[PDB]
Amino acid sequence: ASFRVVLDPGHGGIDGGARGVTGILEKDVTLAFARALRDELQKGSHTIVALTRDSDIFLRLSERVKKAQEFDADLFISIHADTIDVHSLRGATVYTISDEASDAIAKSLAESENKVDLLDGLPKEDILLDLTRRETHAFSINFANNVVSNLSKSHINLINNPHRYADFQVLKAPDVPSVLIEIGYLSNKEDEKLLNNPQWRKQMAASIAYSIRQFAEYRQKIMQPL
Amino acid sequence: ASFRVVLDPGHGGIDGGARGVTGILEKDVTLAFARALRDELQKGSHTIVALTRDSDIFLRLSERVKKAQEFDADLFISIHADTIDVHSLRGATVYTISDEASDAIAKSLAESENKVDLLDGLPKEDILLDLTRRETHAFSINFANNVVSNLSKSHINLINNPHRYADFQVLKAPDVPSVLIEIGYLSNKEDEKLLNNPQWRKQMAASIAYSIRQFAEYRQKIMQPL
Ligand SMILES: [Zn+2]
Ligand SMILES: [Zn+2]
Repeated sequence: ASFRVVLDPGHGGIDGGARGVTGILEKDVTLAFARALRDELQKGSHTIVALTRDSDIFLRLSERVKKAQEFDADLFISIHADTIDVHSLRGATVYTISDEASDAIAKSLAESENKVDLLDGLPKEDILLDLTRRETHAFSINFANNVVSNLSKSHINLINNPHRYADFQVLKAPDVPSVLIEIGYLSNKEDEKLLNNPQWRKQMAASIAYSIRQFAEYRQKIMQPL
Repeated sequence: ASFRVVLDPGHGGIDGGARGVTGILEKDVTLAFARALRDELQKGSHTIVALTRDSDIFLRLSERVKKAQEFDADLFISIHADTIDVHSLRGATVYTISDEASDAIAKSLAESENKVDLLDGLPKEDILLDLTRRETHAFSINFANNVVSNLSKSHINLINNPHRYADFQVLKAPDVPSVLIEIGYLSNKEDEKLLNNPQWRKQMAASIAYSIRQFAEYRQKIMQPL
């Protein structure tokens, strides 16, 4: 069966996201990275990919989640390259959702990343469900773990404690495993140099694509009892 | 939190299980292995272990499952060293439950292993539930995968296609992740030599204990939304 993946290039349109010292914008880096990851996935077999946006447009976080659900996604990956409070912090990071943040950096990052909805100048927006949520979370965690493992094997630099968590609204799908990947932090000058290198970006995308293939193979082993 | 594991030494009492050429009995090997795995787990931190039997007694498969549930187990491992139809087949194997067998060897093995209940000479014995079952199965699969991965890293010999599946009644807990591990096959002369070596058994138990620790760390990352 074809495994279904939705990629969400963070920011877009009026929301440029973080800005590097060279002028490079997060919204452009995330779209370029998403396109590279799509390409890597499409080189493989049995993965069908869609992007929340494949152009420079603004989308509310809830609309990104809705697109993943409308696609019947098996996995949702939101792609970012943010500024964080400490400029010395650098390296790939994977975040999953949690009410309680793993640490102060993660907490502050989610607070800021959730607020971008307001940039359009418009206002802010069951047991069976809770069980589904728990199952989804197990999958999100599994994927995050695998991504970190394979990035490490590929000698791609990871931040200390590279699996973190906080209350990211873009990760709220109750029924689609979801992670947010910081490919690097535009607040760090060394990460900015990696982020603007398309060959480095391709190498990271290739590692994530491998992780996705492994996750697909795992998911397809699981029973369907309904 | 203390991760809760129930180990099930296959067979027991009137059911000797498979018999090696040296006279060694499966029921004795599985109890010895379970005790070694208990010891390895108890050397670690944060694992609480119980055995379905810690003596030479016969237990129906349903009673083994009930004991896992009564203990509020987070993981159930049934330990075996069976005879299979092809004597040239050897190596550690992990089985998970499925209505449809992975292959003819797995199918025949489950048929035979389910029939042991009859050795006492007595007769043979919901959406929310189905969802719980699906979640449990994801965990069973995850653990099986990790066990195979770590056995390989430890240079412990694995059978070809070392993750298999069939309709094993001892793996029927809807709410406890469950696997059946063949530590080797007493139908194979080389496996018999490994099986009777307590140092080799200890090395395999140590690898499984490591896999359990990794599984515990994973399980404890997952949300509790109820
Ligand atoms: Zn961002
Ligand atoms: Zn057996």
